[PDB]
Parts: sequence; C-alpha cells; structure tokens
Amino acid sequence: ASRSVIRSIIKSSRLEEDRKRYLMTLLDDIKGANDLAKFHQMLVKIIMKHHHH
Repeated sequence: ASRSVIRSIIKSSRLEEDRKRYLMTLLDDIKGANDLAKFHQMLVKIIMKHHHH
C-alpha cells in the first residue's frame, strides 16, 4: 500500500507507542512498491491479531 496509508494505520492503532515507533523505523527502511505491499500485509495481520485479544 502507500506509505501514507501504512503510516495512518500504525498511528491510529492501539499498539504501545514504542511499538508504533519501532514499526515506523522499519517502514522508513522499506523501499519499493512490492516491499511496501508486503509490509502492509504483515501489518494488517499484526493489528488484527492484537485487536482480537
């Protein structure tokens, strides 16, 4: 997905702030559309797993 969409998903999430910042450092190191898409795919899985507690 786009960097802006991924950023918003992390920022709006209920993850611990330091864990949000961790994910942003990873995102900053990601390069390319394919890799951004894979990151977003991982991210959604993480968020939904965390939410489902």
